[PDB]
Amino acid sequence: AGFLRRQALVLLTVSGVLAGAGLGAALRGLSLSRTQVTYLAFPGEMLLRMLRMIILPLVVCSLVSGAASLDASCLGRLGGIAVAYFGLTTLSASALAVALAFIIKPGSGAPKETVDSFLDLARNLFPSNLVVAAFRTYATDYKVVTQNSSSGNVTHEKIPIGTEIEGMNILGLVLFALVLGVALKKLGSEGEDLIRFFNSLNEATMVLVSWIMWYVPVGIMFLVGSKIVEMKDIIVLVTSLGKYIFASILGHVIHGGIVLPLIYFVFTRKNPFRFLLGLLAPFATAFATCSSSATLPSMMKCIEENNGVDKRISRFILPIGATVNMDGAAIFQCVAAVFIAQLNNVELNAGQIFTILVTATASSVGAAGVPAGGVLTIAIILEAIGLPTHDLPLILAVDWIVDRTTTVVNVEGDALGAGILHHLNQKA
Amino acid sequence: AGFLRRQALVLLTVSGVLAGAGLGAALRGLSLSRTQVTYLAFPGEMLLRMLRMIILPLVVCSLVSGAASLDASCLGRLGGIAVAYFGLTTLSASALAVALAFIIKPGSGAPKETVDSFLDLARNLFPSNLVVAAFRTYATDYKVVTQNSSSGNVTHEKIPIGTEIEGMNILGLVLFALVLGVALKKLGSEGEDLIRFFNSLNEATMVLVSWIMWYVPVGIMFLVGSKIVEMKDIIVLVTSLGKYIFASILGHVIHGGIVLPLIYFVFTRKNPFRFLLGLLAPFATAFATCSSSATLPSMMKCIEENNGVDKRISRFILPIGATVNMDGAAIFQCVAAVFIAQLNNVELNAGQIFTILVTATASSVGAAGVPAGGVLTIAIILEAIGLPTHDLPLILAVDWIVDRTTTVVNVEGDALGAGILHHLNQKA
Amino acid sequence: AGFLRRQALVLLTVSGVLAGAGLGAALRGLSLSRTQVTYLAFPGEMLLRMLRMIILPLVVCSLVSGAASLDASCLGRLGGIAVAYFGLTTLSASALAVALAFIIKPGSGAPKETVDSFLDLARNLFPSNLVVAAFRTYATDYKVVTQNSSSGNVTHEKIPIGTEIEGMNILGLVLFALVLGVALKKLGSEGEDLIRFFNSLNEATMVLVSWIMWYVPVGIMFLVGSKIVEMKDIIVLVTSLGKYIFASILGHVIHGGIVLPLIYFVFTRKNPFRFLLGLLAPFATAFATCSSSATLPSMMKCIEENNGVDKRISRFILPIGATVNMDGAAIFQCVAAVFIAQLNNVELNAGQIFTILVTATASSVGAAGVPAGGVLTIAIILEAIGLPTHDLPLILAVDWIVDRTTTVVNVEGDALGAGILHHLNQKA
Repeated sequence: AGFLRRQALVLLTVSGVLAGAGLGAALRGLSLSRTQVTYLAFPGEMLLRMLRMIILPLVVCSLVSGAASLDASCLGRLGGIAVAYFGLTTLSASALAVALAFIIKPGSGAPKETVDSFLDLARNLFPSNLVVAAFRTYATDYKVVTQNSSSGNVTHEKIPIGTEIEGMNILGLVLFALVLGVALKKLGSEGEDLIRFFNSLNEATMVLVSWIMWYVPVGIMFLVGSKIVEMKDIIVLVTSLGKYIFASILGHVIHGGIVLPLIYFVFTRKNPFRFLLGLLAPFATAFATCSSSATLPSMMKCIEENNGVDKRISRFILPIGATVNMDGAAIFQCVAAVFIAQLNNVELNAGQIFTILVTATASSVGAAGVPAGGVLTIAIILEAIGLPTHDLPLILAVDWIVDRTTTVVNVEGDALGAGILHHLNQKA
Repeated sequence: AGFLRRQALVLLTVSGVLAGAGLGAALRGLSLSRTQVTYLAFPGEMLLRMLRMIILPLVVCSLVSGAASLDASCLGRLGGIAVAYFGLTTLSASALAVALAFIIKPGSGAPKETVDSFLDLARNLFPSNLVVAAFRTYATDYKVVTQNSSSGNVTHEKIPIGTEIEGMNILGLVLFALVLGVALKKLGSEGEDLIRFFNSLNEATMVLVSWIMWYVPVGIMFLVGSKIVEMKDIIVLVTSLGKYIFASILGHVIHGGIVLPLIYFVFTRKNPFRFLLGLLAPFATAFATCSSSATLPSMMKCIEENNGVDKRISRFILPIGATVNMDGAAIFQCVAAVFIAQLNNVELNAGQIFTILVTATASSVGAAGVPAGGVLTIAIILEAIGLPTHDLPLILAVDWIVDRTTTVVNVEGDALGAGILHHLNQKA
Repeated sequence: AGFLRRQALVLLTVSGVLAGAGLGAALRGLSLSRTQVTYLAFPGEMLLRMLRMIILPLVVCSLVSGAASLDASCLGRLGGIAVAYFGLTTLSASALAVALAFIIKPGSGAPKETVDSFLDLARNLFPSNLVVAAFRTYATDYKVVTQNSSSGNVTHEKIPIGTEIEGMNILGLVLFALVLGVALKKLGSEGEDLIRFFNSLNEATMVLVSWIMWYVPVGIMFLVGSKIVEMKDIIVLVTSLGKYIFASILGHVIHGGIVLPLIYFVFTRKNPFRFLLGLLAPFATAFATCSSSATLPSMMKCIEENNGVDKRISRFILPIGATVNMDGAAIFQCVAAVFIAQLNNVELNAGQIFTILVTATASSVGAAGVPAGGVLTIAIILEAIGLPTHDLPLILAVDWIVDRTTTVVNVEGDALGAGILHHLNQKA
C-alpha cells in the first residue's frame, strides 16, 4: 500500500503508452477514410494545445526572475571567469553535438533563400513593438521589379522586401526580458517590489503544469497508436530510434572524456588520472542515483581529502553551479531538435542552425535538478522554429537511460570546473 | 429641494426616452436618403462603443477576484452540497426558460453546419495563446478536395478545415480566469499580494461606468426615435414586447411555484403550505421593496419563530447566498437573449444554445443586489455571440416590473434552500 | 583628464556626425545599384527600430503616473485658473506657430477625402478594445453601390464604410490613460499601491534609453552620408534648414514679446516696461545657461524686491510650473512636424492639423528641464501620423541654438504668469 503512492505516475504513464501500443497492435488497419481517422486523434491535439497554453508566461516571467538574482554584486572578481567558462563549454558542447548529429544523420533513412538572410535574424532580434512580436514576425523575400531590366538587368532583379509571417519570436523576446531583468535590479531597492512580484508568478504558474502531468498518460495512448496504424512499418522507427540513442550517448561520452580534461591539463600541469582514482564510488553512485542533486554532498566529501582543494570554494559556488550549469542536457535538446528536423526533412538553413544553438544555450538556465526537465526546453525551441510537436512523446519513452548518460557528465563538468578554479587559486 | 437629488437620474432617463419618442412622433419621415439618416444616429454608436470599452477588464478582473474568495477552506463539509444545489437550480431555471421561450416564439411575428460542430466549442474552450484569444477565434468549414472523388467519392468530400474568424471568446477566457484564480490562492499567503492587486482593480474600474450612466439619458433619445422613424409600424413592437413580458413572468411564476417546492417536499415529508402562511407579510414587503437585499432581516425575523429553523445557519450562509445565488435574473438574460435572437432571425444552432446557457449560468456570480444589474450580463453574453447590441434600450424601459417579478423568486429560492438545509441538519 | 568625462558624449556625437559627413564627402557616388546602397544603411534602420522599441511603455506609464499626482486636492481654489491659463497659452502658441510655418512654407522649395472626416477622429478617440488599438485603427472610405443609381443617383453613391488600417492610435490611448489615472486616485488610498507600481516602471524604463544614447553617435554617421550621396545637392538642404531656423526663431520672438504682455497689461493697468528693467541680468544669465532649471533661484531673487510680488506664491507654485509649463518647446515640435510634412509633401488634411496640435499640447507635460528633451515628443507625434522618422537627426544638429531661443521664453512665460497671479491676489 505504501509503494502504491511512491512512483505511481510513471507506472501509469508507461502502462498507458504500452496499452496504446497494444491497441495499435490490432489487425492491420480496420479503418475508413481520413474522415474517421482525423477525429480519432482529437486528445493529442488537445494535449499539444494545453502544452502550448503556458509557453509565453513561463518564458516571460521565470527568465526575468532568474536574471534578477544574477550578478550577485560580483563578490568574487574571479567568479565571472567561471560564468564565461560555463558559457563557452555549453557552446562547444552544443556545436560538437549538432555537428556529430549532422554527420551521422539519424532519422534520414526513410523560393530558395540567399546566404544574406543573417541580417533578417538581426532584424528579428529587435521587434518593432512587443504586442506584434507575440504572433507574427518579419521575413524578407525576393521579387523582380524589372526596373533596371530596361537597361542592363533583364529578367532578374532579386529585389528584397520584408513581409509579415505568422509565428512568434522567442529569440526576439529573451534579450528584452534579460535587459528588463538587469534594469529593474540595477536602479536599487526602490524597484525591488517588482521583483517580489515576478518571482511569485512563476511559482503561481508552474504548479498548474503538474496538473497537466495528471492528464499526460491518458492522452499519449491515443496518438501513439494513431501514429503506427497508418505507417505499417516497425523496423524503420526502431532503427532510427536506436541510431539516435547511440549517437547521443557517443556524443556525451566523447564530450565528457575529452573536452574538459585537456583544459584541466593545460593549467594543472599534472596527471588527471590521479584525480578520479579516489572518486570511483561517488561517480558510480551518481550514475545509479539518476539525480546528481541528491548525490551533491558526495562530491565534496570525497574531494575534500582525495584532492588538494580549498575549503571556501568547495562549499561556496558548487551549490549555485549545480543548478545553472547543465551539460548533457544541451546535448539532449540539440540531438532531439536535429532528429525531428531530419524526420520532417525541412531544411538545413545555417541561419536556423545559429538560432537553435543560441536558444539551446540560453535555455540552459531553465529547468534543472528534476529528471526529464528538458522537455519544456525542447518544446520552446521547437516553437521557435514553428515545427509540429506531435512527435514529442517518442523522445521520453527512452529518457530513463539518457538521464543516467547526461547527469554524470553534467556533474563531472562543474566538478572539474571547481577543481580547476581551486588550482587557479593555488597559483594566487 | 430634498427630493430633487433623491432619484433624479431615473427621472432624467425616462424624460429623455419619452422626449426621443416624441421627436420620433413628428410627421412621418421628413427624411432624405440614408446619407442623412446614418450620421443622425452617431451618439448611439458612440454609446455602444463606450459600453464595449470595459467588457474585457471587468470580466478578466472581477471574476478572478470573486473566485479567489471562493471555497473558504470548506469549513462546512455539507456546504458544498448547497453550492451544487444552487448550480443545478440555476441550470434547470435557464433550461426551462429557454425551452418555454422557444415554444412561445416571442418577436418572430414579423454554408450550413453539420451536428459535429460541438468539438469546435471544445477547441474554442482552450485558445492557443491568450493574445490571439482577444479578437479572433477558431471555426471549421467544409470544403471539397476531390481527392477520394477519383475513385468512389465523386462530387463530395466534406473535408473539414478550421480557419480564423474575428470576434473574441469570452467562453475561451472564463475557465482560464477561474483556474488562475484558484491557483494564486491554493499555494498560500505568499502569493496573497496578487489578490490584493486584483481585488483593487475592479473597484478602480467599476466606478467609471457610473459616469457612463450620466451620459445614458442623452444618448438613448437619439437612437430610439432613429429606430421608429423608418419602421412606420407601432403595433408589431408593442405586441412583441407584451408577449415577451407575459412569457417572462409566466416562466418566473412557473419556476417559483413548482420546481423547488417538489424538492422541499421530497426531503421534508410535511406540508409546504404550513411553511409560507406566517411569511405572507415578509413576502409582500419583499415584493414592494423591489430590492431583496433591503428586506434581508425580515426573512430571518419571521422564520426564526414561524419555522423550526436552526440558529447558526439562519445567520451564517444566508448573507453569502443572497449575493451569489440569483434565480430570476438568469431567466431574464435567457429570455432577453432569445428575444433578440428571434428579432434578428439568426439561427437555432443548438451548439450556441449550450454556450449561451453556460455563459448565463457562469455569469450568475456577477452583479447582484442593485436593481437592473443584469444589463452587463446581457451585454457580455450578446458579445459572446457577436450580435449587434443596438436593440438594448427597449429591454430596460419596462424593467421596473421584471424587477419585482424576479427579486421575489430570487429570495424565495435561497430561503427555501436554507429551510431544506435546516431540515437536513434536523436529520443529523 | 577631468574634462574628458565632463561632456564627452556630445563631443563624440558631433565628431561622429562630422566624420559621417566627411565620408559622404568622398568622390561623387562610387556606388553600384540599389542592391548595394540598401544594405549599407542597415544601422540607421536599426537605430529607428530601437527608438520605436519603447514608444508604448513610456507613453502608457509615465502619463498615468503624472496624471496621478495632478489636482493636489485643489488646495488653491484660484490655482486651476493658472492651469487653464497654461493650457490656453500653449494652445495659442501652437496655433500661431503652425500658422506662421504654413505661411512661410519651409522645405517646400524642392482617393480624396471629404471634409466630413472629423467624426472618424471621434471614432478613433474611443477604440473598440485596448488590444486592437495597439497596431491598427479605423478609417472610412467612399465606395459606390449603385443602389439609388437605379432611380435618380446614377454613377455616384459616395457610400462611406469604415475599414481597418495599420498604425496605432496614440490619440486613442491618451484619454483612456488619463481617465484611468484620475480613477485610481479618486477612490482613495486603498488603490494607492497601484500608483506605487506605475511610478516605478517609468523609472525602470527611462534608464535604459540612456544606454541607447551610447549608441547614437555610432549610428548617425551611417545614415547622414547615406542621405547625401544620392542627392548630389547641398544648396537645397542648407537653404531649407536656414529658412526653418529663421522661421522658428521669429515665431519664438513674436510669441514671447507680444502674446502674454497684452494679457499682463489687461489686468495690471501699469507699465510692463518697468517690470523687466531690474531683471536684465537674470534674463541674460538664463539665456547663457541654456537651462532655465539651473537659473530658477535668480527669478525669485530679483523679483522679490524689484517687483511687488507676494511671498507665498513666489516659492509655492513656481517650482511646479517650471516643469509642466513648456512654451518654446511646443513651438519646436510644431515647426519640426510641419517641416518634415513639407519635405515629404504628404497632405494638408486639417483633420490631421487638429490631431497634431492636440498631441503637441497634451505632450507638453512630458520630458522637461533636460536640454533637447523634446526629441521623444517629436518621435511620438510623428508615429501618431505614421511618417518615416528617418529624417530625425538633421533637427538636433542645430538644437544648440533653439535651446537658448526656447528656454528664455519658456521661463518668461511662467514668470509673467506668477506676476499676473500676484497682481490678481493684490486685488483680493
